[PDB]
Amino acid sequence: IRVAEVADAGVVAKLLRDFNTEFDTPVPEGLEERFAQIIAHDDAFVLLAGDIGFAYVTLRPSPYYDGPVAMLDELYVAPAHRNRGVGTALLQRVFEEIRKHSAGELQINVDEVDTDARRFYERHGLTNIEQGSRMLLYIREL
Amino acid sequence: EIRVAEVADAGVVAKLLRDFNTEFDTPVPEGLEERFAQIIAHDDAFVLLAGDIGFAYVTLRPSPYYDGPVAMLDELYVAPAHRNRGVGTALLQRVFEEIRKHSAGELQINVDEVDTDARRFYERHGLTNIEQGSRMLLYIREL
Ligand SMILES: CC(C)(COP(=O)(O)OP(=O)(O)OC[C@H]1O[C@@H](n2cnc3c(N)ncnc32)[C@H](O)[C@@H]1OP(=O)(O)O)[C@@H](O)C(=O)NCCC(=O)NCCS
Ligand SMILES: CC(C)(COP(=O)(O)OP(=O)(O)OC[C@H]1O[C@@H](n2cnc3c(N)ncnc32)[C@H](O)[C@@H]1OP(=O)(O)O)[C@@H](O)C(=O)NCCC(=O)NCCS
Ligand SMILES: NC[C@H]1O[C@H](O[C@H]2[C@H](O)[C@@H](O[C@H]3O[C@H](CO)[C@@H](O)[C@H](N)[C@H]3O)[C@H](N)C[C@@H]2N)[C@H](N)C[C@@H]1O
Repeated sequence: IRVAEVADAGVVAKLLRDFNTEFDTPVPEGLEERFAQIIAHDDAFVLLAGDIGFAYVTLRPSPYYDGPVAMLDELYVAPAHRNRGVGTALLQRVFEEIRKHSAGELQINVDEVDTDARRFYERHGLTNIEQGSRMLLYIREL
Repeated sequence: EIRVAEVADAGVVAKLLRDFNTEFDTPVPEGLEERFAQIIAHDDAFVLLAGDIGFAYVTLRPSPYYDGPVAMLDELYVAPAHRNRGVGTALLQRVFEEIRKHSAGELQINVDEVDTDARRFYERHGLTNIEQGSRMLLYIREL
């Protein structure tokens, strides 16, 4: 696993394209050019497991912590390479990398029906319960 | 009325967040004012203030899905004695207005399932918990 460089924007864009296609979710135009800009800056990073898996992490400020709040905005391993520990290794490296940023928390948006992903996340120390209540994510696309 | 907070307003914002956390029996971390002063001054974030009775804290972060950022309404609060009079609605409308200046492609809000009044508020104002026929859950690990 490596932190992506700007030179990796093309492979990151390919993997997100494959991800969204697999899940019948639209593929934005211009992914490679945006990833090249995003990777060049310090409020986000991408981890690559060779060319077959990736984690996209954003950082944003919080008044609760000197460091940022981290969000795992995308986690994906190519279908032929799943169930071999790649995703586990990616997530562990997420924690290691955000720790270098003194991140106070990791947050992940997860669809409720994705029970296999939820089992993976809960196995690795993420929780959806806060004081007996589930935490919900509400959005408005603009 | 509602204004974008300046660095000098950090103390007002910290007070409101303290009151917010005190209302819901949540620990109030130290250094709130000093951190809000830095966040307001330097970071990709902003605070909206309704007088000194309410605020919205919004962060902006990168997205490959569009040119602009994805916005997160990380805190929204109206003092108890001033609720149910449209202040919260006014703050949220101004949130949409300000993030539109940043060409934000999406607004996201984390809401506890048991906060039914807050959920009805967000749902009444164009936010949805449903994506592809499924609820969206927020998973965390505190570090
Ligand atoms: C979820 C995912 C990143 C995990 O990576 P991985 O390399 O397959 O995971 P690991 O080998 O380290 O651990 C296996 C766990 O991953 C989960 N998993 C495996 N395949 C999965 C799949 N198609 N979809 C969802 N979860 C899967 C399971 O929980 C599995 O645990 P199990 O042994 O109890 O069945 C990967 O499977 C994937 O990309 N799935 C589809 C996209 C997705 O769900 N991303 C989650 C972001 S919200
Ligand atoms: C949620 C909140 C920001 C809305 O501000 P507001 O000025 O009361 O809202 P408005 O007057 O514009 O609209 C009224 C709606 O606000 C909601 N509301 C009122 N009091 C509320 C309360 N204690 N908690 C949650 N929502 C409340 C209700 O949905 C109400 O609609 P209703 O008349 O059908 O019951 C404010 O009530 C509040 O600070 N609540 C406690 C903190 C909170 O829950 N924040 C939500 C972030 S997840
Ligand atoms: N079912 C798995 C999904 O994983 C990823 O979404 C990741 C997105 O972060 C989550 O979606 C959120 O993030 C994306 C991108 O910002 C927005 O398009 C979307 N409206 C917003 O809800 C999303 N709800 C879960 C996942 N963590 C894939 N991009 C799509 C795939 O369907």
